[PDB]
Order: sequence, then C-alpha cells, then structure tokens
Amino acid sequence: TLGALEFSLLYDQDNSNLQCTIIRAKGLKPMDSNGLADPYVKLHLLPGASKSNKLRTKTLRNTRNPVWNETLQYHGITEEDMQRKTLRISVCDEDKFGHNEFIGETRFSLKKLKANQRKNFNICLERV
Repeated sequence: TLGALEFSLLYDQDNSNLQCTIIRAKGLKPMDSNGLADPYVKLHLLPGASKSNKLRTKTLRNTRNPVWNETLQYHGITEEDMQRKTLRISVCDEDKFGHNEFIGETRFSLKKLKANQRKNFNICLERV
C-alpha cells in the first residue's frame, strides 16, 4: 500500500563507480496530516563510515507520484565494498520545517550485482 519505486543500478567496475538512477515512485501513501507530499530518496551503504555512505535525491513538491529521474554516484567503490555492502534505499516526505517522515524502503545486497551489467528494478516499498 506504500508505493512502488523504480530504479536502475550499474557497477562500472573499471572506474570504481556505482551509479544508482533513482527513477520514479508511484502511489506513495498519505501519512501525517500535518506533513507534506514532498518526497525524496535517501541512499545508505551499510555497513559504512556514516557521512560518506549517504546520498540524497532532490526533494520534489506536492506529489505522490514523483519522477526524480536522477543518478547518484558512489565513487571509490571497489570489489571489497561490493562484497560487503548492502544498498538501503529509503523514501521520505520532507515536512514544513525540514524534518521528514519515513514512507518505506527497499534493500539490495551489492554481492548480487554483476560488474558492468545494468540491473533495473520496479519494487514495492516496505517498512522494516
């Protein structure tokens, strides 16, 4: 009931570069009545340094069907990272004061990605 998220991953191994295209979400669930339908996506590689392991898309405005159409790139990602790490993808709505309400997430173990082979996803969000 939470929403569907479309995204694409490509590990450009020769350039130590993980490109995460956050495409669109469909049907994100209305939550807080005092919240805003201003969705963004947060990426977190786990486990990880904090800071350096987080990337965020643009925040869009007044939509339950956002199209970010945005590529976030983690540089310096090696085969050791690909073996050890999980990409967590969380969709949040920004509120009136800049804080946020979590809608849902998905995770992908980077082990399962083949170097240089783009993988496309259309998943339903879950709360963990």
